[PDB]
Amino acid sequence: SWEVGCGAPVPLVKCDENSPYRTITGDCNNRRSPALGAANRALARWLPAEYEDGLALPFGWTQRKTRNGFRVPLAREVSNKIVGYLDEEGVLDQNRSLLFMQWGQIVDHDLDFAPETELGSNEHSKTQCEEYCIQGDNCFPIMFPKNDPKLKTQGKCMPFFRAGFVCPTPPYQSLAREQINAVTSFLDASLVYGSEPSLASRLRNLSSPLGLMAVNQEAWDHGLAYLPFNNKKPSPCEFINTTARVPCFLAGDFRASEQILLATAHTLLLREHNRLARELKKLNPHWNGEKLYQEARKILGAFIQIITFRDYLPIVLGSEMQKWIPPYQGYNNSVDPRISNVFTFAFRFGHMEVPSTVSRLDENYQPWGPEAELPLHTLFFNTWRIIKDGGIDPLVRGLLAKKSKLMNQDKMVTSELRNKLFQPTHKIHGFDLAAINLQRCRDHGMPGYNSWRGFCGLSQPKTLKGLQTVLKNKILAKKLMDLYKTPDNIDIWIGGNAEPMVERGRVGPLLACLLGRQFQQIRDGDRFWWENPGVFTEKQRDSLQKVSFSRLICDNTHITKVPLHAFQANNYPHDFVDCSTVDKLDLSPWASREN
Ligand code: HEM
Ligand SMILES: *[C@@H]1O[C@H](CO)[C@@H](O[C@@H]2O[C@H](CO)[C@@H](O)[C@H](O)[C@H]2NC(C)=O)[C@H](O)[C@H]1NC(C)=O
Ligand SMILES: *[C@@H]1O[C@H](CO)[C@@H](O)[C@H](O)[C@H]1NC(C)=O
Ligand SMILES: *[C@@H]1O[C@H](CO)[C@@H](O)[C@H](O)[C@H]1NC(C)=O
Ligand SMILES: *[C@@H]1O[C@H](CO)[C@@H](O)[C@H](O)[C@H]1NC(C)=O
Ligand SMILES: [Ca+2]
Ligand SMILES: [K+]
Ligand SMILES: [K+]
Ligand SMILES: [Zn+2]
Repeated sequence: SWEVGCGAPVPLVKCDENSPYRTITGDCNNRRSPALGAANRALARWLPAEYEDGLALPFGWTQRKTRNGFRVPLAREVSNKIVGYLDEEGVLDQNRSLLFMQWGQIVDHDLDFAPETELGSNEHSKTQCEEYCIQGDNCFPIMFPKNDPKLKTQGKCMPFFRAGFVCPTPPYQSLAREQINAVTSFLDASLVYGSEPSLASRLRNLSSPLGLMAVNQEAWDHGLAYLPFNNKKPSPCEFINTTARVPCFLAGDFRASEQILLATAHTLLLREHNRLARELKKLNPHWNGEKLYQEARKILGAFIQIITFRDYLPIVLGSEMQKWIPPYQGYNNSVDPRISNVFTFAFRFGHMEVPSTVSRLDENYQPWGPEAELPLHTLFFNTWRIIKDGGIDPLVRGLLAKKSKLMNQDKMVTSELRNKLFQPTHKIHGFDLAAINLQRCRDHGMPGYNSWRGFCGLSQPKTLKGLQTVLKNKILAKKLMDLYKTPDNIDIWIGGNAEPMVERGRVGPLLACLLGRQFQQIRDGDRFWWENPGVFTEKQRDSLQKVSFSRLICDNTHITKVPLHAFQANNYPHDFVDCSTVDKLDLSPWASREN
């Protein structure tokens, strides 16, 4: 039996098929298979799921059951031994701005989201997990190893809930557990507009026929818009400062307020949509709000597509860019547009690019007041520092003039993320992203490192000397072998990130292959790809080729000096030009005359 039966919690719809606009859900992109790429379906499997019991139990569940006759090391143990480091001196990427890091998380959030199992909506199951560290059902807690400082200070574990899976009521037959992607697999600005019709409607300005996205009515950034507040309570953004009591933002994506630079980016994108809609109302005063919303949405979509493929991927993939993403040859309806389970771990390379501090800079790119530089951990679920402390302009200057962290085999993930992460359900700056990433690899039935090396046509190291040669690093290979005993058991997230970077890139070979193939598919398999003939006119495409992140800032802030190349390391003033010398988006080719 072959089964494409099971996928229950989804909006059902007849496909228009002649619409010039994407659906919100991602449905109807592929005409032969309308649900391919749509939200709230299984992540694609490039390799079959690997579970302790072949169905659903992750490796490390049953203390006793081995992986290939070896115990899997505790997620927190791998983190402590390998992923941690003390000295932030010298850690920064000398040719990547903070914008590099930040764009990664933006693209990631557009493509995939595997939300944790709910069921704990006013729940004692939450209690049995957080308080008593009791493994069972969806509680798969991260146990602290012996000697862990957090033993003395937090408890025996970090609580952890397993990712949502298709059929919370399956098809009754007997298959491996498959995690849901709650967002559209297409690069379509879903993190702005929503992947769900109901939310997408609530986000819109339906009071005026002007195709605008709803803006905050309680607060402004010197006349420029903020996202509306999420009024769902209790609010983690209120909790981190109950005096200020500034809630999280309401965005097309649940995660928009996770950290202040991500919230900033979401603000930049919402502003660009409203500016697009107003400029298109000027050109085409006969266009209704629906037409305005879709045409702006359609441009903003291509903008993300263009920045990602022209500016971002080449400086991630380096020498491997052309190998995996050759020049476009048009829409191929046989290409799987869906995001793979493994992709959602490969792209978490970004967690090694986040540095320990965030700066606010003034109009001369100097420290903005006495508390300019803040530790990252103070900025998780932090909206009050935007609303109540200078708006987004000072944070955007930091995005341009400050640097991403470089991935370092000895300095992988800053303590701000490894020890002081805040989760929106919980009350402590006490969680470990690197431990959560390793736990999540097991939750999702990820094959091992050598499985993936194999998939990518790379040598599979089986011995100490073998791993040393792949990693070009004797000590890291050793620490790995002592923890995992065989490279076969190395969880894909630490495995891929352990590899030294390709020439001119910021990931190693295994990650370049996994990311390369996914981005080749998200392009080739996308009927509404901006370069697909008929999606835009040839002239609209000439206009679009001129977009830049620098211009988005010029058009949606009060910053007047910006670099030409916003992703490379730029110092003020040598590398900054006045905004008037930056190419604009010419919207004249969107003019629509009935005569
Ligand atoms: C301060 C910066 C960042 C924070 C605080 C952060 C935090 C998180 C958290 C809490 C998760 C969920 C982990 C789980 O339950 O499995 C996550 C997932 C993920 N992150 Fe990050 N992250 C950051 C930056 C980045 C960057 C720069 C990228 C890529 C360049 C990235 C890519 C991902 C991906 C792919 C996932 C899995 C899907 C998802 O985003 O939910 N993250 N991140
Ligand atoms: C929806 O759109 C309307 C019209 O563009 C917005 O109303 C304007 O808001 C600005 C700033 O608050 C005022 O200076 C204008 O005078 C307003 N016009 C009217 C007719 O009131 C409105 O705020 C938008 N709604 C939301 C929730 O974003
Ligand atoms: C930074 O990297 C970009 C990547 O394309 C390159 O164009 C630029 O010349 C590099 N500058 C350096 C290493 O100083
Ligand atoms: C909370 O915000 C107020 C301003 O609203 C500020 O003066 C204070 O330092 C903040 N407290 C914390 C805990 O961040
Ligand atoms: C389209 O993709 C399929 C599946 O990857 C491949 O076999 C085929 O050769 C491609 N067709 C064209 C015209 O590129
Ligand atoms: Ca999407
Ligand atoms: K997979
Ligand atoms: K994320
Ligand atoms: Zn201003």
